[PDB]
Amino acid sequence: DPMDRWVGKTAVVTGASSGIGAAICVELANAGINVVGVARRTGPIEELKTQVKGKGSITARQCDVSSPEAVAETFKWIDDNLGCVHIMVNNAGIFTQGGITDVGGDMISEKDIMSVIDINLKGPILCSRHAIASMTRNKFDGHIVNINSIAGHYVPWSSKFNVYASSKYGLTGFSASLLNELADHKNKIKVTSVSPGLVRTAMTVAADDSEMPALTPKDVADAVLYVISTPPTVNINELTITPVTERRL
Amino acid sequence: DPMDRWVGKTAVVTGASSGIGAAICVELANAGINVVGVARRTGPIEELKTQVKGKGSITARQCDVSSPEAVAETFKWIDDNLGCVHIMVNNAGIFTQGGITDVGGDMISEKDIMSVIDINLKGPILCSRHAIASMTRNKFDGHIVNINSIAGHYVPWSSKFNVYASSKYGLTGFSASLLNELADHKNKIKVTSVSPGLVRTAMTVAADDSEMPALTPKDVADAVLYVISTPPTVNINELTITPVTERRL
Amino acid sequence: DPMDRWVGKTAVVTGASSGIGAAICVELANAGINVVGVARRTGPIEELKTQVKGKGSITARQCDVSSPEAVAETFKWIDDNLGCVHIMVNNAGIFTQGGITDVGGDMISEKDIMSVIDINLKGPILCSRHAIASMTRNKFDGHIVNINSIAGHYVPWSSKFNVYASSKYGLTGFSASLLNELADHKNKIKVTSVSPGLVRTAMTVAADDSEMPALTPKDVADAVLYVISTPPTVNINELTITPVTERRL
Amino acid sequence: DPMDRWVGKTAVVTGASSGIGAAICVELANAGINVVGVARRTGPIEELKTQVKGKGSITARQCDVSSPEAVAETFKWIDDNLGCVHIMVNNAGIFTQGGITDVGGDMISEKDIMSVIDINLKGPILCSRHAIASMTRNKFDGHIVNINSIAGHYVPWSSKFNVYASSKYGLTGFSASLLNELADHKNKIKVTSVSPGLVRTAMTVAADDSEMPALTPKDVADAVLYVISTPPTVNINELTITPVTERRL
Ligand SMILES: NC(=O)c1ccc[n+]([C@@H]2O[C@H](COP(=O)([O-])OP(=O)(O)OC[C@H]3O[C@@H](n4cnc5c(N)ncnc54)[C@H](OP(=O)(O)O)[C@@H]3O)[C@@H](O)[C@H]2O)c1
Ligand SMILES: NC(=O)c1ccc[n+]([C@@H]2O[C@H](COP(=O)([O-])OP(=O)(O)OC[C@H]3O[C@@H](n4cnc5c(N)ncnc54)[C@H](OP(=O)(O)O)[C@@H]3O)[C@@H](O)[C@H]2O)c1
Ligand SMILES: NC(=O)c1ccc[n+]([C@@H]2O[C@H](COP(=O)([O-])OP(=O)(O)OC[C@H]3O[C@@H](n4cnc5c(N)ncnc54)[C@H](OP(=O)(O)O)[C@@H]3O)[C@@H](O)[C@H]2O)c1
Ligand SMILES: NC(=O)c1ccc[n+]([C@@H]2O[C@H](COP(=O)([O-])OP(=O)(O)OC[C@H]3O[C@@H](n4cnc5c(N)ncnc54)[C@H](OP(=O)(O)O)[C@@H]3O)[C@@H](O)[C@H]2O)c1
Ligand code: NA
Ligand code: NA
Ligand code: NA
Ligand code: NA
Repeated sequence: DPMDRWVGKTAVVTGASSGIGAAICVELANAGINVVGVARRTGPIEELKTQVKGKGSITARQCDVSSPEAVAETFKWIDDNLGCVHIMVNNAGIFTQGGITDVGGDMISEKDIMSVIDINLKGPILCSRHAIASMTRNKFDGHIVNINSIAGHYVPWSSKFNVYASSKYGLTGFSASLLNELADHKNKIKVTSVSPGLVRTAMTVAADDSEMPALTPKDVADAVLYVISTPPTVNINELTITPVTERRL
Repeated sequence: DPMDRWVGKTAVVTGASSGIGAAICVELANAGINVVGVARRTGPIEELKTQVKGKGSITARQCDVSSPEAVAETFKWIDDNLGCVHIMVNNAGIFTQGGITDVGGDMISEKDIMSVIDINLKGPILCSRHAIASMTRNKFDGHIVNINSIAGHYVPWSSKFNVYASSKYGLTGFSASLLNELADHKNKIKVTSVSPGLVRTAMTVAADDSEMPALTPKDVADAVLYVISTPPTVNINELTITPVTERRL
Repeated sequence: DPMDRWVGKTAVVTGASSGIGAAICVELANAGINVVGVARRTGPIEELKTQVKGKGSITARQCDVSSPEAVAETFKWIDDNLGCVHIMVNNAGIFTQGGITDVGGDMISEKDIMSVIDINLKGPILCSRHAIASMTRNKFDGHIVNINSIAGHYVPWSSKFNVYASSKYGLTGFSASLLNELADHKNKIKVTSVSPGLVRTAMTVAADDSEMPALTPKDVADAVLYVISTPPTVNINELTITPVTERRL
Repeated sequence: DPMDRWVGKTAVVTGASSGIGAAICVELANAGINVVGVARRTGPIEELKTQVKGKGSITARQCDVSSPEAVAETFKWIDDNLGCVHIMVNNAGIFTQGGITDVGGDMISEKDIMSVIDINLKGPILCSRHAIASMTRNKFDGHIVNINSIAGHYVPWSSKFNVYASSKYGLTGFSASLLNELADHKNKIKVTSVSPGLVRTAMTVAADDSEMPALTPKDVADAVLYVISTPPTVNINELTITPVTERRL
């Protein structure tokens, strides 16, 4: 069974309290992995424990991935308590509807526009550096999965998207340059960008979304479990997953 | 079991006589699908029948996918003999090492340079049109899988690549515009681009490739079976699969 | 004056009878270049001669760029009559509104769908090979300009676009691989992709286009003259030019 | 003369003390524009004044574009002293050679890896928001030019590039989403991404670069003056400029 090498290993999943990240934590735990689920608000993560049917576990830890200090505190706690990080899932992300500028009367705040870059692009850079330092310390070839977006690969028509696409284009380039760097030094850690179209979560992408095709969080988690299950010599660089009949925004 | 809806259905796989396409035909047949494997030379396809362990089958038919007449003859035979096409796998493709021009003393022939476009880009356009006409005639939402390349998404450094990358950039755009068109008319047929890095097959990509990481044909077929297995409401638009430590050419 | 090195040289411009190509021929001739304008119908090209104010000229020749034989006959006539090709402008192209398939009741003919690939992608491959063979025979570092499209860089939402975007994605990859090949062999011929948004020409992109921002043919020709004017050591790989306030289709 | 509408207007150019930005400031001033050149170290900007031959001017101001407070102080000084910002050139940027991780023994510091995102991506977001607020306050349709990179459009092979490509992919997406937003609200401000290959400046891209083709700073400034010169109804969305025979890293 391809998930056997992962039973009993440790996965860190950012954005674990809601949405895609909450579904990844349950599917990993059901596969026998010990998950450390992190978010700024941990109450909902604690509650996922009642859905674990398999032999893995879910542990909640508080962390704002935009803050280098908070990320270092979480990785130090993991190292002290669980040991090696075997899987890193950079799933936390935000989206604020409105404009870069006020030409449409919907400019987002400067705090929000900076936050979208810090969480969606800086967050995965900082977490990937801590995860890989743990993996290489432990002589272990693990797997980094970055939850990207179709908007990391095309420019949305909607003018509500501000710098969200910019952050995900950032993450496309980051993901590829990280895998490039590992490969150039003959290191066997895997990196995958998983890019969803619309998913029903707590992220409001379109307020008027009730009639639009939308994936479930489990559909995305299912795709993440497939890419972790692939053999140690096989990378899935990119897996773009969208609901059928989607019309991108 | 997610492959249950596919048992007993018909898949057409171009480039079935060798490489990735031969591995797709065996993995589909082992999953209970009746495969029609096509290539310009059918002897090796006939031989794959001895590897079928499951309840599906493999039938060889001769076809040059660059020829509209040959493609129409094969689709007419399928319609007359097996009925609806449920899965279409556009896997046939070629690569000729050398240049567009003679500036390096390795210009490829005009026949070869035209052939690479006709097989790798026209072939999937013609086969997808026949497959979708069959699916919609039969009121069936099937799945089109196009075997692309990492070189459909970046420009190779090697000057041996001529218009191969152009043909695969063509196929990236084709694949996305086809799924766009189906979605815009609320049609639920799925389309996937699967983009491999180096795979050990009969295609000579690099003559000096013995030390390079390379996927096996089964690794690619495994990824094709995963995308066909996904639920009817879930598209995998793109699945890029590469051997670990690959340094793209 | 940066256009001085070009006065008295020979430019070949495909699609010269209408639209962007007719405007390129007049702007080149006004700059002192001797233009050979080609299209399937030459009457309108003959008429551009009355607009030449400068010291260059415009000569009409009949050629269907999708046909290897017609392209070879035109290049042989040029070689026999004018000598070296110094500038090649691959501007001819077509667009047929409607679908790859009939799911929307607007499927384009198989002849048309094959023609779009043959003219828009094969045509520039064949012309570039003849132009570069002429340049290198003559020990001259000339300039290849390919008229691409914004749709060579993103997938249109409109389902009227069929394989047009595929052909222009093809041309993006072709253009880059050609410049890659020249550079890898230390050859100094320049290659530029010029990618327009909507331009008012004889190509019907949107039937309901009267209120949409649209470039004029001269705006595009102006950009082509800028890229030819750049110094021999400076490449403009890509110049994307769009009317202000455009909303891509 | 197409630069007439710009004589006497105000341009802000970040990264003015060296390299491409210093060359842009002199070429703009020679065209009659009043330039405000900004960088963290202003001494070299003061010195460019002796190269102004035309009727424009160069004024030095200190600003770290990664700091929202420093950017707001500079824009407030400009508003108080010169008035409307007519042209914004986001040219400041950094590159630190080495890795995201330490797998190759060349990991860059966490301060540096965060700085590359803050300067190269946050900087242009903050400056563009202040510039556009000034333009729209003044009812003026100006021009935003972002100095990107070929590495904002492909993933470098070199493992010395860390998150530099990520930052420039960020800037590609930012630039396009900004122009998207302006167009969607029928605003006529122009946005251009100018993407150079190697340029000889104070940025060390390759330590062993003496034999590589390299643009001069003036070549890039020349391309920036061309895109500002284009008519008010014509956008140059992207202008990629590279030295001839370049082999991208
Ligand atoms: N249609 C879609 O929903 C869609 C489409 C494609 C891609 N995505 C991507 O999917 C990923 C998951 O989002 P989702 O759709 O599941 O949205 P969601 O339901 O809002 O979940 C976002 C999760 O991230 C956490 N988070 C946000 N900022 C954080 C930070 N600074 N530090 C730590 N945790 C943080 C949130 O919890 P806290 O607020 O408590 O910290 C929450 O757990 C994101 O990267 C998103 O861009 C979503
Ligand atoms: N490293 C790699 O091998 C690699 C990497 C990424 C992508 N790919 C893609 O993988 C696909 C499969 O190629 P492969 O690597 O498995 O190579 P392969 O072993 O050479 O197989 C190519 C198959 O296509 C058939 N074929 C070629 N031209 C055809 C035509 N005109 N009509 C019908 N069949 C045709 C060949 O048989 P006949 O000659 O008998 O017709 C053979 O069955 C291609 O699209 C290729 O571009 C391969
Ligand atoms: N909005 C736009 O118009 C737009 C946008 C972006 C890109 N483009 C690109 O701009 C280029 C020029 O088109 P246009 O807009 O100027 O359209 P146009 O007015 O229709 O001109 C097309 C020209 O190409 C010629 N042509 C077509 N097929 C040919 C072939 N097989 N052999 C030789 N000549 C051929 C046509 O003449 P014959 O029919 O007599 O041969 C005509 O001279 C095309 O590559 C197009 O894709 C146009
Ligand atoms: N091969 C190349 O050189 C090349 C290739 C393509 C793209 N680019 C892009 O070209 C642009 C210009 O760089 P260059 O090559 O001319 O390099 P350069 O000679 O090092 O100039 C960089 C300029 O940016 C300023 N700067 C850096 N960080 C800043 C910050 N936080 N705040 C304000 N100013 C800042 C620097 O001055 P201070 O340190 O005093 O602040 C200097 O004036 C960059 O965006 C770069 O990515 C360069
Ligand atoms: Na991977
Ligand atoms: Na799909
Ligand atoms: Na060029
Ligand atoms: Na512009």
